Amino acid sequence: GAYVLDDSDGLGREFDGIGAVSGGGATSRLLVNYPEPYRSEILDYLFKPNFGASLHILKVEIGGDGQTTDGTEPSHMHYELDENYFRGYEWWLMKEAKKRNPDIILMGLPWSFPGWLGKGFSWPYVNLQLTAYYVVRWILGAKHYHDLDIDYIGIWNERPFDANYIKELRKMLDYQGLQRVRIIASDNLWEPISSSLLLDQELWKVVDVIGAHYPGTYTVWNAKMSGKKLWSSEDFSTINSNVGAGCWSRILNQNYINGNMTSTIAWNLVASYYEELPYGRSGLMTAQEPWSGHYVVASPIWVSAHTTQFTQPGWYYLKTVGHLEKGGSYVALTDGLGNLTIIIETMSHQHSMCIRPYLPYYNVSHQLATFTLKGSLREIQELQVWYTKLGRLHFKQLDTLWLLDGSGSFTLELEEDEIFTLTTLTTGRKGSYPPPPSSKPFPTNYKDDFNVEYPLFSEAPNFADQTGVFEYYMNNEDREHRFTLRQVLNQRPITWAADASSTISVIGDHHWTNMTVQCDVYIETPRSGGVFIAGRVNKGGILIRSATGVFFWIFANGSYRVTADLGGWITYASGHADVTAKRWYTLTLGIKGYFAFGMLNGTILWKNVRVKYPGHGWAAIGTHTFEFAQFDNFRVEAAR
Ligand SMILES: *[C@@H]1O[C@H](CO)[C@@H](O[C@@H]2O[C@H](CO)[C@@H](O)[C@H](O)[C@H]2NC(C)=O)[C@H](O)[C@H]1NC(C)=O
Ligand SMILES: *[C@@H]1O[C@H](CO)[C@@H](O[C@@H]2O[C@H](CO)[C@@H](O)[C@H](O)[C@H]2NC(C)=O)[C@H](O)[C@H]1NC(C)=O
Ligand SMILES: *[C@@H]1O[C@H](CO)[C@@H](O[C@@H]2O[C@H](CO)[C@@H](O)[C@H](O)[C@H]2NC(C)=O)[C@H](O)[C@H]1NC(C)=O
Ligand SMILES: *[C@@H]1O[C@H](CO)[C@@H](O)[C@H](O)[C@H]1NC(C)=O
Ligand SMILES: OC[C@H]1O[C@@H](O)[C@H](O)[C@@H](O)[C@H]1O
Ligand SMILES: [Ca+2]
Repeated sequence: GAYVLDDSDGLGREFDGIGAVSGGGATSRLLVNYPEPYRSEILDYLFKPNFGASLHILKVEIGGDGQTTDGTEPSHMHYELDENYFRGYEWWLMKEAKKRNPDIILMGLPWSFPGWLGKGFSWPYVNLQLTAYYVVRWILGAKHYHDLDIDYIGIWNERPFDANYIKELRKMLDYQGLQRVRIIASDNLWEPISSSLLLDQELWKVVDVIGAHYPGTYTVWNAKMSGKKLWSSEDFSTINSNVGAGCWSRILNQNYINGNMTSTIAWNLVASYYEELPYGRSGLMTAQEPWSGHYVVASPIWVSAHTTQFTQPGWYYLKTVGHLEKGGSYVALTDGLGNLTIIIETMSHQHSMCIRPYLPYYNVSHQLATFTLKGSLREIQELQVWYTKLGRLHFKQLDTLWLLDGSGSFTLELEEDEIFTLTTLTTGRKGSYPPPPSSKPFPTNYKDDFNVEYPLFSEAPNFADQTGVFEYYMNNEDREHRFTLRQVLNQRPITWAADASSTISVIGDHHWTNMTVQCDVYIETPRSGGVFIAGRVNKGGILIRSATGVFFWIFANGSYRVTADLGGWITYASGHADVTAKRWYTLTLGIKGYFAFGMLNGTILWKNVRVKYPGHGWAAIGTHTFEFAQFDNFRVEAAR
């Protein structure tokens, strides 16, 4: 009926910020090649203060060369003795975020690791000092090459922690002058990290934040007892429809109310990956068409604004937060400087389901709520008002509220699926850019000759690696193939996902069904080496081992094979071919209806081979195992 807001008995917990994840894996892949001004506009909707999502926190994957949900991300150390701090796109992203908001909080976390760290095993805890050296290199590089201060470092995403590793990581950080870097653990469930902190004083000292994933707004007794900051260090992961926006709205409030969690971080930041990859369109907004420039400022962007534009890390929650009599919730925060922000949501069960976990039904119905400002809040006469209605009206500023009658009280009519932000702050703004170009399919005629002498990014645009890692490569000693694309992994990573046994990068339009793919290929490994080109590739990401399609393989022992699957269990055709290592060949693969054909150097190798139909999927290139190979003059023409 009447809800009292008051700071007289003191304050709740310190608010640490709202953020999002870029990574786990290759979620920002297609953002980098957006033409201006659209690329920069997207970044503004995400990071510019008092504009759009105005994020307080950016968490990135520390690429480990393994598949990590929608692709692989390149490591700074592919091999022992290798160091390169300019691969991939996380450095660029962190810098773009920092330019817009210098006070943004930066976090890094590994999902996979390069295989060499395992010293023979697929395990990162074989040599604790070596693994810690690898991670700390990344942090130092962020500073030395990009002027980035990494604020938080994690352990091993959704995988076991080793208490001794965590201790060694703290030692190593301090030893390299990174005492300011804080450690969050263990990016999994509340246990066993929470109980481990109670049983081990030395571990307790080195862990600054307990970060749990998909907690369903709740925590556990051992975590409260630890006295540590508690973050939902990964949450959301729901399609950015109105339903997704409701889920985000509800957990933003209730993670603190129900679970004492003072930060929530959404996976993922922006859906810049092919939608038919796992968890498609599960970012705060959508930018999956760099070829057209089309992007969508999705609902969760404005849901974010309701908190992020009106709070900052370092504000405090009030003791006075809770649930509404007839459903929904309210939180309230101050800055200690007389400001006050009040965030109210009334998300109905049917329009706010997250994918993890699914909540049993709860009722929400029309209600009236009366708020009274006791303590030092009483001295406030006036509030700005922001309003959103999901279903749709977004981040609409309403008429200022006045409490001049000395009552220190006000009342609201609340329906379902609504958010209200009531704040003293005047700085609010629904940021706006002109609409971007209409959506368009991937170009039905496409080519890349990779002839770029000084590329801005380490890989050609639109190629999304799903196992292995592909990079621009310059070979001066050859004039006919001076600039190519090269697969650079020579051993399987310490994997997070189930990476394929063959490397593969996909590109184009998953809807494609009739297509002709061509590429010059070059096998580097004598006797045992092999490469392929492919069409109708129907799965990737964490499901990359499941991929079917039409795969045209050639091998350095003078053979070829046509398969239905990436795993090569199912044969469409096979035979001999004049193919050896260290020689350039042109491969052509044509697929139409029930039939396919393959060419070697313009000459037919196999023809009218029956394949499964109907079928559809991307084009692709790859290598038989984790082995060096080069590709050049890529072409695809397709019909959707
Ligand atoms: C964690 O938050 C919970 C609320 O989700 C706090 O638990 C109590 O909440 C009830 C209402 O649900 C209040 O009446 C009590 O005052 C709260 N307990 C106490 C001790 O104040 C709990 O306080 C929080 N735990 C912390 C801050 O460690
Ligand atoms: C509300 O928050 C604003 C934002 O910080 C406060 O305004 C700042 O106040 C500090 C010192 O109090 C000044 O140094 C800054 O120049 C102010 N900035 C702006 C943009 O005003 C403000 O004090 C808070 N309280 C009220 C009542 O507005
Ligand atoms: C892909 O190619 C197949 C094979 O020709 C096309 O299927 C044929 O389409 C014609 C005219 O549309 C029909 O008369 C045939 O009966 C179809 N054949 C089969 C086996 O279905 C298909 O339409 C093409 N698809 C695209 C998107 O271009
Ligand atoms: C929800 O609550 C309202 C009012 O309390 C009631 O009229 C309605 O029947 C309830 N709906 C369900 C599904 O329980
Ligand atoms: O919900 C999808 C997400 O699930 C998490 O377990 C993981 O950390 C993310 O990379 C992504 O896969
Ligand atoms: Ca070239």
